[PDB]
Amino acid sequence: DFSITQFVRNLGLEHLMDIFEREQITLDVLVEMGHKELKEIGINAYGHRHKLIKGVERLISGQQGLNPYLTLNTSGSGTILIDLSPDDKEFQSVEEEMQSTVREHRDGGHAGGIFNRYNILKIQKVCNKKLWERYTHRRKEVSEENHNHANERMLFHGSPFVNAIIHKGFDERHAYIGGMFGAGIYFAENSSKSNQYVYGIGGGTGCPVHKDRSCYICHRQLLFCRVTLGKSFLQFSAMKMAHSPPGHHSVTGRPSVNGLALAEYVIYRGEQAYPEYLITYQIM
Amino acid sequence: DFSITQFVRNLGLEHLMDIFEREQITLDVLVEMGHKELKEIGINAYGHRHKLIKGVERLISGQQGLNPYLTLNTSGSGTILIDLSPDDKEFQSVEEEMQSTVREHRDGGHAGGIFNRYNILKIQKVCNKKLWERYTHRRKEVSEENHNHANERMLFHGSPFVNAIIHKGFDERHAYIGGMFGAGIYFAENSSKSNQYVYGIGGGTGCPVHKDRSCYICHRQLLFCRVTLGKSFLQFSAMKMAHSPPGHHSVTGRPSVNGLALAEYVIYRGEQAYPEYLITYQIM
Amino acid sequence: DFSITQFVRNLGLEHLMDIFEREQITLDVLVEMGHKELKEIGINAYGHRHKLIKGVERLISGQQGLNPYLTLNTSGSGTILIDLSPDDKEFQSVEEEMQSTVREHRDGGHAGGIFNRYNILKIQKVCNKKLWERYTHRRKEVSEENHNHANERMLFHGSPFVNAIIHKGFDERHAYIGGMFGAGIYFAENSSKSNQYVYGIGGGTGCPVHKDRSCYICHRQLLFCRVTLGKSFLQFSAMKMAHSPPGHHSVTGRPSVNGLALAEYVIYRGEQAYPEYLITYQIM
Amino acid sequence: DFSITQFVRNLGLEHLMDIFEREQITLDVLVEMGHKELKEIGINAYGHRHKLIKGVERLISGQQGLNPYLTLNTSGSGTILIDLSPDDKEFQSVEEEMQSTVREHRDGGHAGGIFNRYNILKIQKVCNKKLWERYTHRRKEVSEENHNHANERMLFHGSPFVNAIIHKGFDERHAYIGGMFGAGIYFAENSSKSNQYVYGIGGGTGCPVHKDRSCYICHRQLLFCRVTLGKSFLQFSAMKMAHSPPGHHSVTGRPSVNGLALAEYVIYRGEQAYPEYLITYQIM
Amino acid sequence: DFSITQFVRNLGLEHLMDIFEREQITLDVLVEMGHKELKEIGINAYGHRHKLIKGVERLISGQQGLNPYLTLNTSGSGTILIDLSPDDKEFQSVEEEMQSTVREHRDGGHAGGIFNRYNILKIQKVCNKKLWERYTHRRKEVSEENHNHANERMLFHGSPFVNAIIHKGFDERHAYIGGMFGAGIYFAENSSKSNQYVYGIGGGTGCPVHKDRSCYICHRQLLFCRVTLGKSFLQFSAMKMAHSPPGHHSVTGRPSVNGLALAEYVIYRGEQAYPEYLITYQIM
Amino acid sequence: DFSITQFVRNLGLEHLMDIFEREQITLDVLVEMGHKELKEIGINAYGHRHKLIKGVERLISGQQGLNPYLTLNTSGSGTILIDLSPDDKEFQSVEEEMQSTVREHRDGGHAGGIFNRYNILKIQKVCNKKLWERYTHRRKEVSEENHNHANERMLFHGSPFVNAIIHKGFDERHAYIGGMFGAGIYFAENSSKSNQYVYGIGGGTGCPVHKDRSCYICHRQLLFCRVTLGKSFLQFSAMKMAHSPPGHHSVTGRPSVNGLALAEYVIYRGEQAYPEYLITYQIM
Ligand SMILES: Oc1nc(-c2ccc(C(F)(F)F)cc2)nc2c1CSCC2
Ligand SMILES: Oc1nc(-c2ccc(C(F)(F)F)cc2)nc2c1CSCC2
Ligand SMILES: Oc1nc(-c2ccc(C(F)(F)F)cc2)nc2c1CSCC2
Ligand SMILES: Oc1nc(-c2ccc(C(F)(F)F)cc2)nc2c1CSCC2
Ligand SMILES: Oc1nc(-c2ccc(C(F)(F)F)cc2)nc2c1CSCC2
Ligand SMILES: Oc1nc(-c2ccc(C(F)(F)F)cc2)nc2c1CSCC2
Ligand SMILES: [Zn+2]
Ligand SMILES: [Zn+2]
Ligand SMILES: [Zn+2]
Ligand SMILES: [Zn+2]
Ligand SMILES: [Zn+2]
Ligand SMILES: [Zn+2]
Repeated sequence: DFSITQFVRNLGLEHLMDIFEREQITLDVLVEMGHKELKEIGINAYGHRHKLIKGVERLISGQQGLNPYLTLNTSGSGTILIDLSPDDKEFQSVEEEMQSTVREHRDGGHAGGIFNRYNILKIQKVCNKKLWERYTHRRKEVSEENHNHANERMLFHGSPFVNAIIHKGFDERHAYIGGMFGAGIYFAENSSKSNQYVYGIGGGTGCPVHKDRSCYICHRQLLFCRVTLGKSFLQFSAMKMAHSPPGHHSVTGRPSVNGLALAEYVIYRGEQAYPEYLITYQIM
Repeated sequence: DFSITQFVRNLGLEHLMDIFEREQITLDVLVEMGHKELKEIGINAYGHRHKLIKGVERLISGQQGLNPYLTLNTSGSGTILIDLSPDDKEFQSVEEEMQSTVREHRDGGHAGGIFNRYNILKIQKVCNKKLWERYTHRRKEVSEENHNHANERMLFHGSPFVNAIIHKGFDERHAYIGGMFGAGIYFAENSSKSNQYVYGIGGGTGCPVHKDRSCYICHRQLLFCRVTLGKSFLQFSAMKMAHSPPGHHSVTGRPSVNGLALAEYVIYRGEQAYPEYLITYQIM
Repeated sequence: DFSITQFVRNLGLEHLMDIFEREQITLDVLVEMGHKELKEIGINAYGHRHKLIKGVERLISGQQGLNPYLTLNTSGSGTILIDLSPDDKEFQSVEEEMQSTVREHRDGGHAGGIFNRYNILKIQKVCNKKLWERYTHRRKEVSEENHNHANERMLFHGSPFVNAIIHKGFDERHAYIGGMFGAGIYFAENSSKSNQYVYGIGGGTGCPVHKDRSCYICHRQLLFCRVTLGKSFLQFSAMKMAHSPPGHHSVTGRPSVNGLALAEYVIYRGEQAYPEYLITYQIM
Repeated sequence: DFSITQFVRNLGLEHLMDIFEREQITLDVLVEMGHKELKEIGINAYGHRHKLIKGVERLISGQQGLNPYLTLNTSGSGTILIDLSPDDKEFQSVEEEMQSTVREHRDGGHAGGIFNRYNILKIQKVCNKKLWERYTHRRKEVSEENHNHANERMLFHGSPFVNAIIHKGFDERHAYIGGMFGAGIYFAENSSKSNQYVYGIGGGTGCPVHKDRSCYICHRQLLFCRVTLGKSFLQFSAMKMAHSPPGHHSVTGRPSVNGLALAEYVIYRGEQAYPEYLITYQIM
Repeated sequence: DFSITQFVRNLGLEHLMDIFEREQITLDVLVEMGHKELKEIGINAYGHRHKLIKGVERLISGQQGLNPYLTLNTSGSGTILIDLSPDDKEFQSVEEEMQSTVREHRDGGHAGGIFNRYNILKIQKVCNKKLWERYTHRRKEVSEENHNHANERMLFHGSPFVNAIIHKGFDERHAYIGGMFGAGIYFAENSSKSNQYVYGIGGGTGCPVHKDRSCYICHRQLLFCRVTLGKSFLQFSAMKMAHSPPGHHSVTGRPSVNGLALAEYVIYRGEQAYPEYLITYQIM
Repeated sequence: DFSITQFVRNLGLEHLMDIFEREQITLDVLVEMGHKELKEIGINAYGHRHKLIKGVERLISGQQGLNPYLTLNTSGSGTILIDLSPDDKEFQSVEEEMQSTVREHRDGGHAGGIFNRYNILKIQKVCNKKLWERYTHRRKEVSEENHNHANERMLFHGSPFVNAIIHKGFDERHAYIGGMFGAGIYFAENSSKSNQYVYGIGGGTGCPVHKDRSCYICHRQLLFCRVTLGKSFLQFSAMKMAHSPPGHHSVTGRPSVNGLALAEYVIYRGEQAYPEYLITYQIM
C-alpha cells in the first residue's frame, strides 16, 4: 500500500491518505476512478479530484512505454472453474457428447482401459480472460481469411498436463512431436481416443496410485475444447510437418481402411484452441 | 461454493470469504450485486466493492462468448403449478368452457368413453419463464406479419405426454404425423375431442390401471392452451403437409358434412402454443 | 406526409412547421430526436422541445400496443448487395472453395451439364438486417441447446428462386418435399451438386433462353450460406421426415457405398440458414 | 457501383443520387461521412442526413457478424515501396551495415560468389499497414512475456521469394526445413551469409539468365528486417525442432570452433518479423 | 493560496473567491480549466468565465519567456515505485534473468561475495515522467540515425548510488573514470558482474553494517535498465576514451582469451539509459 | 518516382495520374495536401479527395512505427549560407568583433601568424533547420536547469574541419583531447586565439599551398558561434575531464598569473553550440 502513498505525496495531497486508508483504495483502484467515484468516497473539493485525475493521466498515458498499467492490472487474472449443475441441459449435452462417441479401439483397452461407459463426477466451465481474448483474436484472424468462416469445432483432448493447459493455455511449444502428422496439438472427435492419452503416450504406466491403465478407481480428466480449424488440409496417410501446409490453418486426418480408424484434428498454433470444459470421470 | 472462493482468491480478497460464508453468497448471487447490496452485507471499504464489481464485469462481459451468465443462471428456472381456488371466477370460467363444449362423437364413446359431463378435481396455472418468453417472441413475430394481429385463441389438447409438454413445452419434433393435415400439433375447441386422445391415438389401451378406455375411476388430464394462429389457412379435406402453407401460420379445419364433425386447429411450430391450464378431471 | 403536421398541430406548435419543412423532418425522423438534435435544427425554446419530446413519448410508448414505431420504421429495411473486389482475399477464398469442390457426378452431366471449372463473374455479399437478426436469434437458441456450440458451416444452395430467398430469407414453407430426407431445406458442400439445381429439380429444362441444361452462355447464381447445424443426426439411408428428430437440430447424410455419392445437409427451420454470398458464374 | 444506389433507394432518397454521382461517393466513402461531410457535399436537409447516417449505422454495427465493413474497406491496402535518397543518412547507414558485415566464407564463394563489397543500386522502405499491425501486435505480446522487452534486432534475409514476402509477409508455413535448427525462418547478421541464399539453397543454379552463382551483372535482392527475438535460446550445435523451446521465442546459434562460423537467428512464427528495407545490389 | 487571489483580484472578480476557496482551486488548477470545468464549479455567468480564461491565456502564452507554466507544474513530478507481484509473469521473468546470468568470477568472490543464487526480496518498477521523456527523446534521435533501429537492450547496473539514479537518472557527469573503456556508464548482461559493484569499486569495503563484502544478511539493490546502444563499436582491448568513437553511440567489450571474461557495455550519455527495474535481494 | 504511382494505384485512382504527372505531385508533396489543395489542382469529386486523404492518413499515422514521414521529408534539409551585406550593421558588428578582440600572443605568431588586423572577405549566416532545432532543444533543457537562464554567449572557434561542422554540427566525438580541460570543444572570446587553430593544433604546418603558418595570401575561415554555457565551472589551472563537472554545464578558464593568457570556454556536448557566422578572411 506504498505506491499509492508515494503517488499522493508527490501530488501534495497527503492529508487525504486517511480517506484512502479507510476505503482500501490502492493505486490500481485509483487509476480507474473519475470525478464521480472520487466524490463518492468524500473527495469533495474539485481541485483535489482534478489533481488526482491529472496525476493518473500522467502516469498511465504519459509513461505508456513503461506499461505501468499492465503492472497494475495483475489482480483478478487467472482461471476460475464454474461447476455445471447436473440437472441443467448444458451438463447433459456435454455428458451425451462424452458417452455417445465411445468406440472399441484396435487395442483391447491397453492404452485407455476396458470399458463401455463413463461415470461422470463433475463438469466445469473454464474461464480465463486473457486466454479467451488470445483465442478470439486468433479466431478473427482466421475467419478474416477463409471467407468469414472460422470453421470452429468442439473436440476432445486428453493429456497428463491438463492443469498446465487450463492455467496457461494450449502451446505448440509443448507439441506432440511423435504424432502422425508431427509436431502438433491433437484433438479427437471421439472421447475414448482422447482417453487413451490421459496418462501419457500409449497410456503411460496407468494411474499414479496403482500403475493400472484400466484403473476403475482413480479420477481421470479430459478437456472439451473450442478449436479453430479454418481452412483444413485433408490427409489420409502419415505426413510429418512442423506447421500447417501453405494456405491452410490446420490438418484433418480422415479414417481409412489401411490408415486411421477414427478422425483426428491437428493445429500447429496454441492460440487456435481454448479449453472450454474440464470433465472429471471414471471408466466403468 | 468453490467458484466464489476461486473468484475471491484471484481478486486477492480472501479475507472476506467468512462474510461470504455467513450470507451464503454464491457466484450466481455475487454477479447480481452492486455497491448498495455489497454495502448491506458488510463490505464497507469502497476499494473492495470496486474490485468485486470490476471482477464481475470482466467475467460476465469480458468472456461473453463463453456465456458464463447462462451457466450461473440455471437455478430458479423450471415449471411450477399454481392451484386455482374453486371459488374463483377464473376456475368457474375454465370449468364452464370444459363442460359446455362436450359433444357426442360418431363413435359410441369408444375413444374417450361414454359420458355427458366431467367431474373437475383441480385446475392448475402453469408458470415457466423460459417457455413463456419463447412463446411471446413467436407471437410478436407473427403479429408483425398479419397486420399487428396475433389471432390468439384458447384451445384444448390431450396427450399421454402432458408432463413433458408442461416441463419442456410443445415440440413440433413430436408432432402427430398421422393426423389428417399431417405432422403438426392438433388442438380442438371441444374438450371431449381432446379427451379422446388423453391415453393415445384412438384412446390407446385406456387407463393404465384397468386398461379401460371408458374408466370412471382413474384421473385424466387435459391442457387448455394459448395458441397463436396468425393468418390461418382454411381447409375442409385431408391434406398431408409438413409445414404451414406459404403465407400462413396455421391450419383451421372446419366442420363438413363429408369431412370434419368438429373444428380442428393445427400448428407447425412448437413455440406457437403455450400450455396455460392443466385440468384434472374424471368422466361421468 | 401529413403525420408530422397533425402531430405538431395537436400540440399547438403549428408555427414551427416551416422549420420542419426546410429540414425535411418527417414523423419517423422526429421520433428519434432528443434535445440536442432539436437544438441543432433551431428549436431554441426549451418549452417547445419539451412538448415535442413528451408527445413523441406518449405516441411511441403510451400506445405501444398499436406498435406505431414499427409503422414508422419501415424505411431502410431490405436487402443490399455489396460487390466483392476480385483482388481481395475474401473473393479469392470464396472462388477457391467454389472451384476446388467440383466433382464428377454419377449422371453424365445431365442435370448440371459437362464442366470441370467455373468462370466466376461476380461475388456479392447479401446484407439484410432483419433476416440477419432472425438468423442470429435462432443461432443463439440452438447453441444454448448444444453446449454453447452452434456447429456453423458454410454450404452451397441452388434454387430457381434465389431472388425470393435473398429478399425474404430461407423458408421451410417452400421446402423440397421430394428430397431424400423429407420436407426441408437442402445444402451441399460440393458446388457442382448445388449447381445441378439452379434451374430446378434434376436441372429442369435448362436455361430460360436456350432451354439447355449445359449452356455455357447464360449466367448462373449460387448461394454460399451460413447454416447452423447444431446437434446433427447422422444418416446413411433415405428416410422422410417433416421435422428434425427429437433432440436434434438438423440431418446430415454422409456418403455411403450403396447410398449417397456426396454429403448432404438438411435443416427444417428457415431461420437456421442465412445466404451470405451470391455468386454469378458460368460453367466452362 | 450499384451498392450506393440500392442503399439510397432503400432509404427513399433516390432524388439525392445525382449529387452522389457528381461527387463520386461510393458506399465505402459514405460509411465514413457524418453531418459535416454530408453538409459539405450539399445535403442541406437535416432529415436526409439523419436518414443516411442511421442507415449506415444499421449496416455497419447492426450486421457486424457479416463484417460488411471489412468488405467495403479493402481498397487502399497493399504494399508500397518508398525509395530512399542516396544522399540521406538512412540510406548511408543501411549501406554501411551491408558493406561492413561482409566476411570470407568457408567455401570459396561457391554459394554466393567471389567479392569483397557490393554495388548498391536501390534501397526501398516497405510499407504495408496490415503486415505492420500483425508484427506490432505480436511484438506487444512477446515483450509482455519478456519483462517489457521485445529484444528487437535488424537482420538480413536472403530468399528467392522476396516478392512474396514483401507482399504477404513472413510465413512459417514456408520455413527452411533443411536448416540446422529445424523448420524455422532464418536470419543472419552478415549480409554475405544471406547473399548465399538469394538464388536458392546453396545459391541454387545461380542467376536465371547466365545460371551463374557468381554473376557480376544481374541484380540481387536482400531484405533488412526487424526481428523480434524475445527470450532467445542459445545453441552452439545443430538440433532440429519444429517450434521454439519452452519459455522461449527464438533460437540463436552462436559461432563455435567445431560449429557455426557465423551467428544465426531462427524464429518459428512468421509474424515475428517485418521486412523493412528492400536492398537491390550487385556483387563486385 | 495567494497567487490565485491576486489573479482573481486583478480581474476584478474577488466576489468569486469563496467558490475558489471551497473547491480548493489554485492557479495551477485554474490554468487548465475551460468553460465546462468553470461551469461545473458554479461560475454560471459567461462573462466571468470569459474573463478568467482570457486572463489565463494572457499569463501562459503572453509571457511564455518567463515560463510561468513550468513554475506552476512542479507538483506531481518525481519518482514512484510500483511493486511487482511475485505471482506475476513479469516478476518471474526478471528473477529468472537475475538467477540465470550468474557466473563464477575470476576472483573467488572477493568483490561480490561467494554464492550461486540470490534470494529475491522484491522487484519494483520505477516511474518518472520527466526522466522517461528524456530517455525516449534520446532514443528517437539515435534511431533516426542507425536506420530506424534503437538497438535497445536490458542490462544490469550495480552502484552505491542507485537512489540518486532512480530519482535523477543516469548521469555521465558521474561516469566511472577508471573503467576499462574510460569515463562511461557501464552495464553488464551478467547479474553477478554488476553485483560486484553494489558496495563500490572492487566491492568497496562491504556492507556498511558488517563491512563484509560477502555478507549474507544485508539487502543489496541492482538496476535492470533499458539501454539504447545504437551503432555499437566492437572492442576487445582496453581503450580509454571520453566519448563514443566517431559515428557510434556506445562501446561493446566482447570476451577474449587474453581480455574480458564477460561482456560489457558502455554509454557516454546519461540520457541513453533508463532505470526500469529496482531489484532488492540477498546473496545466498 | 514510382511511389506516388503505387500509392494512387492501390486506391483505384490511376485515372488521376495524368493530373499528378502534370502538376509534379510526388508522394512527399501529396502527404501535405488536404481538400483545398487537391481542389486547387483539379480533383473535383469529393469522393476522390476523401480517398486520397484517408490513404495518406493510413500511411503516415497508421504506420508511424516505420517512420515513413521521415523517409519522405528528407528533401529540403541541408545547410544554406546567406551572405551579409558589407553595408549592413550586422556585418559591421561581426567585423568589429573580429577586429577588436585581436591580441598579441605569448608565442611570436608561430601558430597563427604575425598581424594586427584582418581583411574580411565574407560573412555568411549558416542556416540548417535540424542543427538549429537540436540547439534550441538543448538550450531549453539547460535553461530549465539554470533558473530559466541559458547563459548564451557568442564565441569564436577555429578548426581545420569547419566545413564538416557547418554541415553536421558540433560533435564531442571529435573533441580536442589534448586541450587544457580534457576532451571538450573549445571556444575563445578573442578572435586571434581561435585563429591559432585554423590549420590544426599549433597551426599545423600552415596553409595547404605554401605550407606557411603566416600566409597572407590564403583564405582562412573562423566560426562565430552561439554557445549555451548554463552553469559554468570556473577553473584557473589545467585539469583534464571527460564531461562537465557534476551539477554544471560547461567549463570556463579565466586568465591567471601562471595559467591562461586569455579566457577559454569548453563544452562537453556538441548540441550546446550552433555555428552562426562563417567568416572568410586573411591576415595582414
Ligand atoms: O487427446 C489426445 N492427446 C494426445 C496427446 C496429448 C499429450 C501428449 C504428450 F504426452 F503430452 F506429449 C501426447 C499425445 N494425442 C492425441 C489425442 C487425441 S487425437 C490422437 C492423438
Ligand atoms: O388433442 C388432440 N390430441 C391429439 C393427439 C395427441 C397425441 C398424439 C400422440 F399419440 F402423442 F402422437 C396424437 C394425437 N390429436 C388431436 C387432438 C384434438 S384435435 C384432433 C386430433
Ligand atoms: O442446392 C440444392 N438445392 C436443392 C433444391 C432446391 C430447390 C428445389 C425446388 F425447386 F425449390 F423445389 C429443389 C431442390 N436440392 C438439393 C441441393 C443440394 S443438396 C441435394 C439437394
Ligand atoms: O538469409 C537466409 N536465408 C535462408 C533461406 C531463405 C530461403 C530458403 C528457401 F529457399 F526458401 F527455402 C532457405 C533458406 N537461410 C539462411 C539465411 C541466413 S542465416 C543461414 C540460413
Ligand atoms: O554495473 C556496473 N557498475 C559499475 C560501476 C558503478 C558505479 C561506480 C562508481 F563507484 F560509482 F563510480 C563504478 C562502477 N561498473 C561496472 C558495472 C558492470 S560492467 C563492469 C563495470
Ligand atoms: O578555437 C579553438 N579551436 C581549438 C581546436 C579546434 C580543433 C582542433 C582539432 F583539430 F580538432 F584537433 C583542436 C583545437 N582549440 C581551441 C580554440 C580556442 S580556445 C583554445 C583552444
Ligand atoms: Zn488407480
Ligand atoms: Zn381406470
Ligand atoms: Zn442458355
Ligand atoms: Zn547473371
Ligand atoms: Zn551485512
Ligand atoms: Zn598560403
